[PDB]
Amino acid sequence: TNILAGAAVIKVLEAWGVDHLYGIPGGSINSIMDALSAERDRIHYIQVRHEEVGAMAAAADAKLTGKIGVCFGSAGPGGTHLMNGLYDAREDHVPVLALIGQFGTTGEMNENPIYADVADYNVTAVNAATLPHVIDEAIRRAYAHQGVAVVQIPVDLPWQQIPAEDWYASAPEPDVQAVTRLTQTLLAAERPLIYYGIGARKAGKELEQLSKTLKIPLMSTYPAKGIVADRYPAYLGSANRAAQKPANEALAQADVVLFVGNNYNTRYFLQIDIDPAKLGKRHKTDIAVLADAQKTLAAILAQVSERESTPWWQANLANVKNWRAYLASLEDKQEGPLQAYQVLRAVNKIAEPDAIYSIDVGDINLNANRHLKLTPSNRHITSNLFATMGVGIPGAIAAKLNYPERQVFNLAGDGGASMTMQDLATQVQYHLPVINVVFTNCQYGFIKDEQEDTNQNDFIGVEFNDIDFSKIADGVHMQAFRVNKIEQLPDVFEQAKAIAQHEPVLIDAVITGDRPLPAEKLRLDSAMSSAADIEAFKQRYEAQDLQPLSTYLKQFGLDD
Amino acid sequence: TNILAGAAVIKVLEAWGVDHLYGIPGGSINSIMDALSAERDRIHYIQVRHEEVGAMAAAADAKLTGKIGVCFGSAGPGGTHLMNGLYDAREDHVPVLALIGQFGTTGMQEMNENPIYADVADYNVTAVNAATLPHVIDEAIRRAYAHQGVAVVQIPVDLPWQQIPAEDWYQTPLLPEPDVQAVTRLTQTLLAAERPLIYYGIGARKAGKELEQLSKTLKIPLMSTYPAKGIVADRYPAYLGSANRAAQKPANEALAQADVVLFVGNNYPAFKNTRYFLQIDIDPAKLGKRHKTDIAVLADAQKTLAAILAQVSERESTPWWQANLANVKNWRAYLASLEDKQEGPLQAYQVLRAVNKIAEPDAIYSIDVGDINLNANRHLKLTPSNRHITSNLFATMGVGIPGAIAAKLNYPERQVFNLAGDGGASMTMQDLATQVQYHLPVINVVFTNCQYGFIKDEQEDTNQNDFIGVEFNDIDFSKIADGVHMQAFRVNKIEQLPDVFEQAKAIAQHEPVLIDAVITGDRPLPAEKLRLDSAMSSAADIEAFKQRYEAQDLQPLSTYLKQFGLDDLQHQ
Amino acid sequence: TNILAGAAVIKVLEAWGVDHLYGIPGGSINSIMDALSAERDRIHYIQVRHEEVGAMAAAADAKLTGKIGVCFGSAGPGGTHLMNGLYDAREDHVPVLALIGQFGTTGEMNENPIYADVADYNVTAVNAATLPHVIDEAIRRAYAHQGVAVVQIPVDLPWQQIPAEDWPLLPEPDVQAVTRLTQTLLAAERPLIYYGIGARKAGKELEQLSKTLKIPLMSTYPAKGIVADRYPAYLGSANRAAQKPANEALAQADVVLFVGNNNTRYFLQIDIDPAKLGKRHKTDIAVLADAQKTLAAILAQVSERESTPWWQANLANVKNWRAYLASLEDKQEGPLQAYQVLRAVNKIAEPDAIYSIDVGDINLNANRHLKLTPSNRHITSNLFATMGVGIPGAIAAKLNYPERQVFNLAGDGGASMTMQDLATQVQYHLPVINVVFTNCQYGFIKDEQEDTNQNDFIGVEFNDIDFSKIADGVHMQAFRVNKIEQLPDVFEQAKAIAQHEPVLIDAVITGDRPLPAEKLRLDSAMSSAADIEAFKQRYEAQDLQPLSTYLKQFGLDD
Ligand SMILES: Cc1ncc(C[n+]2csc(CCOP(=O)(O)OP(=O)(O)O)c2C)c(N)n1
Ligand SMILES: Cc1ncc(C[n+]2csc(CCOP(=O)(O)OP(=O)(O)O)c2C)c(N)n1
Ligand SMILES: Cc1ncc(C[n+]2csc(CCOP(=O)(O)OP(=O)(O)O)c2C)c(N)n1
Ligand SMILES: [Mg+2]
Ligand SMILES: [Mg+2]
Ligand SMILES: [Mg+2]
Ligand code: NA
Ligand code: NA
Repeated sequence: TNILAGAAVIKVLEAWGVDHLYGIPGGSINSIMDALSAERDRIHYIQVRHEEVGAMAAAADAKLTGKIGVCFGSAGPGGTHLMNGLYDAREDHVPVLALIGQFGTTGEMNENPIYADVADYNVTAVNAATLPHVIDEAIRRAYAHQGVAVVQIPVDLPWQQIPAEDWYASAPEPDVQAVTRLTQTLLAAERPLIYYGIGARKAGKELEQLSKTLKIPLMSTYPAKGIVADRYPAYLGSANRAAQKPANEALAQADVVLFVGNNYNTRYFLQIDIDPAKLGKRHKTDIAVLADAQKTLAAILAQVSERESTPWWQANLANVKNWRAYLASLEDKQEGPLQAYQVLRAVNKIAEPDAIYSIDVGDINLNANRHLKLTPSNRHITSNLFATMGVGIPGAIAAKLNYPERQVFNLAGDGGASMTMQDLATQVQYHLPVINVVFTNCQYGFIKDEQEDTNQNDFIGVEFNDIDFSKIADGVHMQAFRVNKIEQLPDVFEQAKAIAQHEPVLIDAVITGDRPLPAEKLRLDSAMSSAADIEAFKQRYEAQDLQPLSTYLKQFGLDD
Repeated sequence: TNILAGAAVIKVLEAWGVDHLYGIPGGSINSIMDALSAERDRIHYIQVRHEEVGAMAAAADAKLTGKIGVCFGSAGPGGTHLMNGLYDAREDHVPVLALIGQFGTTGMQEMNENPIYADVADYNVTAVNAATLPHVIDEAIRRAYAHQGVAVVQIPVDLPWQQIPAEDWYQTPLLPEPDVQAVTRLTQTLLAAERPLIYYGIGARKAGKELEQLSKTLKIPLMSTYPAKGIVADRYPAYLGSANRAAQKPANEALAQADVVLFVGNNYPAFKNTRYFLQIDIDPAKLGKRHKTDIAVLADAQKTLAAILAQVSERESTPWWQANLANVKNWRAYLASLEDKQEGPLQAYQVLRAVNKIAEPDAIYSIDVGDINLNANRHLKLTPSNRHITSNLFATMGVGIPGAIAAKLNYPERQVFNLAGDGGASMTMQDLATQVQYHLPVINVVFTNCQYGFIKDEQEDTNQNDFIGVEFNDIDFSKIADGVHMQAFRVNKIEQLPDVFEQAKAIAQHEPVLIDAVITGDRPLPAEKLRLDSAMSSAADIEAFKQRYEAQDLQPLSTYLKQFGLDDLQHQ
Repeated sequence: TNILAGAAVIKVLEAWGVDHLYGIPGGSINSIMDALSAERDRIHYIQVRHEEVGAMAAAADAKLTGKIGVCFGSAGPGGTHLMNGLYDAREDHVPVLALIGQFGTTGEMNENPIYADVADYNVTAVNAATLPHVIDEAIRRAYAHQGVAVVQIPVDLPWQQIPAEDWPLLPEPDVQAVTRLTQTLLAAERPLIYYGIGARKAGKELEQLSKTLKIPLMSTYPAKGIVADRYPAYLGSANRAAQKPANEALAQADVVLFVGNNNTRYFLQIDIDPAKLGKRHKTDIAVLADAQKTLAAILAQVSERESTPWWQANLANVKNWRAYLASLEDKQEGPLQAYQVLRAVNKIAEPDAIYSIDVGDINLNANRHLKLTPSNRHITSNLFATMGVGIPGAIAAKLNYPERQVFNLAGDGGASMTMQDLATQVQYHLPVINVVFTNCQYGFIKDEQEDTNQNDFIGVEFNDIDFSKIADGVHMQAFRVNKIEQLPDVFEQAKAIAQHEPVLIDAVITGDRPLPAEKLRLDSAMSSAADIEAFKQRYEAQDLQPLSTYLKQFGLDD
């Protein structure tokens, strides 16, 4: 028996469990549209307002669920609009299929070169009969390479009849010597760190147990926030840069670092990874164990005993408390000019235990990293390695489509919200009760801070005219609020919390131009800087009560 | 002696007369920003809210002035946001320079960026050395002009902050006359034709006078490509419009009837009854191109048309001439009947009449992509004093706003419109803020049908199942404008138009304004699928057609041919 | 009414005047082969032994005639073998069409990204009916961009019946600017005319203008022969096949006129392409017009000037240089060197001879020793500078000009790379005279390593390959000579074999370094006394004078 080549493509997608896909129709892709139309019962098509949002939401689908994301764009400008979302997925290593329209084989640009760089698989379908098989292979290449597969489909092909009976959709324990050699080196260290990334997703319980047992402080990569609960008193934050003070400071001091599902004064580097091509990378590393994170951590645990509090442990616990109190003093202001810190507190107050956070790119990464309180039941996404602005809105859309029953925030700077603002209309249209929080500083704040640090001449391109996002949201028929004072927060967030039981809501938070404390440029220690520099720093960042790790090392007898 | 490499880069730009440039800063491009900062008296940096608008605006600059446009974007996602503006430049064949940030040659997303631009660019290099950086920029610019396309330079951020010797760093063809025997052959074929057409594209942009003189002397009807609208004034009675699919009825119908077609600065973007193809073009690669071409002349359009003119004199009306004239009058009367409605549900047609009404004689129109191309092609009344831009060959939506920014920056003393559908306006809406920020008095008109109307009509013609992706929720663009602090109006009835457009006219003496026209889901008459030939299509289809398009009084070309004693393509 | 798509393709090629094309068949291109088979009397298919040679030969076709060269390769490995020839065509700016086989649309490497960088037009045909259109457009884009067009052809489409019946301006000179240019030129104290191949058609005028105004001539390497080499005021080329007199003169010049090209006060330039106007140094006067018309127009508004000291110093430098060159060429006995071999080539060369020249020391040596006139042609890989082009250049030369004498001058390194296609000259009866200069080195790279490297030589001295035995292998008459005295009889024999069949001479030469015109040790006011004498000894340069000697001798400073 026969079938339209288009209808078979859609069946290939359903066979792989694709629940929703994103795009904007064009004549060059209307035969795929026709097939999607017949299947609206079985697959959910989300019409976006800019195809980049579709490509970003697809990456975000795959970041959230591990399942391939699917987007499409019309020939020429529809497909090229996909680029920021497709690079995002290439660089964060998530599977995404993109379909691109193309004029019919009989019925004039060469599209294939356009996708050669971003895609791990990039083919133009030549024949209706193999069209479904090409889609099937694209999907398995995407999964195989954890990246982008691109298929360009000449528009006549999906309208051709083909046979149905012919197509298909084709849908270990660690080394016990090494584990001991690893444990021993870890045991002997004076300043041990356990430093994990998303490779340790399944291993949060073990990480926390090992940390408290052996009195060893924990730090994560930025995407690894929430794998171990933030409130855990020996969790230092992340290093590198949405960087938190305690992690940045301890790293300089450690003598042995255990890298768990990661790959970033240290004499020994210890490493656990599932992938051998990852065992060496940043500096000559001394013990590399090839194995699963959860198991190797359980194998360490099964052969160690509770040590008692060491100096290192106690200086770190003290630094963490001091940092946390600093953050709390920012959060706890009750009245006055609104700043990012209180908006994040108010977010914390309304957040449910399993909230999902879609985070844009800018000061929000730094601020969310420090103020959000996450646990293993939270999820948070962003564009990590490509770091494209604009992903807050699309990430929130995907989150809500995958998890209709969970609370979803979109946290975004105004520069980033502006880039994908139109797709606020997409939340209204598809009834996705996202809570959007726009941090309005009228600046590219992250880049102003960078220019402050490097440029000789005046600021340029980093301060701009205000956009009132509560009117933008009104424009797309979404309820919204604009606040500019701390004391407005409680009531506005309660309203948002309730509106989002049924419909999207936006809060436009007009915040000050205050720079968030920079963890790599501390001026806290009387040794390394002037008394006046320290006074200016403390004034600027309201950090009068913040102490350097210097202070706590000495309080416990350790050298700096 | 001694300058920073970044400062030398900006001096290159100034030397080539770059007045303004677009982009969004990032750490990977903060050293070029620093150098822009020092030169802010001599070059105007325009901060846009999405880098695609900067690249689209750059293409639009080059379209309007022939001067290279300049945009930039930070490493990674800033530069990739440029793609739609760059492909638009490439496909419309206008020079654009894009500068891409990259991390410094010291700490060097550690992406290889160079392969990203290999397909769009005619010149695509990573600067390796501070001292040759200015030469690289200068070569990039030369190559963009040479190829009339995109040049891309990736610039490691440490380089513009390096000192270099100031002591090291750093044209228009007048053409020969046409071959006279070849022009005579061409003139004789043209004169002998019973049904001749002159079909010109933007290659004929300097030849509007000759085109119109030749047309009236010899009683030969004119049609144009869509971009060539306005080279001859629309009001000229023998201008048939364009053929293709912003297509106008008279041009479309005449193509099928013609025995001889003269392509001038064109090369066809279908004829069947055409015995001879005549072509005048400046590029020998273009001579030929479709389905065998008969006489081909390598020369400038203006000189060649003046040569032809010099060797002919006035002919009397021909039946062909009077038939096309009558067909044009009938088409125009149909369009005016749509425009002249005074009350009722707003349609695009009355919106454009209201634009015509407030427009200055030298107004510039930035036009987006969708039903607006078809409608503005039919309703706008342009002359050689106007300019219009759109994305012609790449046909990317979103260019209305960026083009109007570029237009107002090049010509601050000229009235500038942005005509955009709601789908296209949505894609670059954030950059309404930029017209506000830079005080650019654009008149924005959004055509709100809550549809991808162009695509709906395509699904209507081809799809077996129900519409999908083509009807969507409203966005109120007057509130979007209020969001960015721009005065604005929403209108949904014909009778609201005069007063709203007059306030807009006046507001735009000082500041941007936006009008959000809520319009019906009516489908504009498809000039490519007429059902009027009381012979060629059932009596049922004809009645259905005339009713849907309010085309009760429209006659097919066949009627006017018959009136003047000429056969059709129904008689073979 | 109907035609096979493949036949239509071959008809497009014929319609465009394509006489011959090169390639190696495979199943992925067997339908185009089938169509070539049916047309053997209207288009000549040359089967090569390595596809790179077919691409390089295609490039040489276009350099010699200005008409598009055509090559093809089978899917995957046959097409990728083309690359050195496609890049040669891209960089030397000549139109070449390349057809690549591909698995059938219905019947799976993605081949299109392979050609993206080399090609100005790079398309997969998707449909039998438009195929002839695709080929025609490819040819037009190749000509338009003076570069490579690539078409991938699914092997099923050429076997499909399709309807048979559905298949530049030079600017002239702005006469104020020509007067302006003439003036700065005339005002000049140490003027030079520096031309490249853009002055192809203007050799007469360049020479008249030089004799009239007493201005010395310089060329780019590829412009050698545009003005007879005998002309006593031709200084040679500057850069790196460079000859001493041009090298020295340029450093002393105050005005330089650049004609069809791309201490100095003014840069004058004539060129046909606006993008070229100012491309090297900073220029005062730039003329956008045709090289020949412009030089004719300059000639009209000028009059016979008299001998000058700059004129006389250059003439005398040129005489000294040519006497040094002649002295190497005139050795009569002893260990053979390249100099005597080139002399021996000069002595049997006919006046309208074509030289295909490979890459290495040979470009330098032949630039100095060959005596060319406007009646000669010479081709090589100029900008890409790929080794191996000697053999395929000669094949293409003899195929375009069966009635003219054709030399292939190659080093051993470069001849090794395409040696297999000596079999192609035999097979197609193409009477090339091949001369292989055997130093058992990558001589040019050894010299560079001498200049730059701290450690010993590496990779630049290798074992001997006897090329007369190689030629004997593919059934071509050949000789090996290693002494100066052997040349006359061998070259006279070679000369006469080449009236009928290809022949090869394997000239075993010394490892002597040819004089480096950029590393001269001849100025006592500049180089050490032990240096200068060492230099002279090594290069047999005892009679050679720096230009400064001659500047002293006629009044001029530095
Ligand atoms: C598309 C894109 N352009 C530029 C950048 C470089 N960039 C990084 S952070 C940033 C500023 C973000 O500004 P905003 O969203 O307002 O956040 P803020 O720092 O002000 O909170 C920029 C422009 C990027 N990552 N993506
Ligand atoms: C970026 C992009 N995506 C898709 C297309 C295909 N396309 C052409 S017209 C059109 C619809 C335009 O709709 P709108 O702007 O609302 O104008 P309308 O036809 O409804 O007046 C689309 C989606 C395109 N050209 N560019
Ligand atoms: C395919 C290729 N590989 C390497 C080079 C670099 N190269 C330039 S000259 C040269 C030496 C050529 O040696 P040979 O043919 O023996 O000539 P010789 O200098 O010894 O006369 C080399 C290796 C090149 N141009 N092409
Ligand atoms: Mg901001
Ligand atoms: Mg619309
Ligand atoms: Mg050698
Ligand atoms: Na946008
Ligand atoms: Na070989």
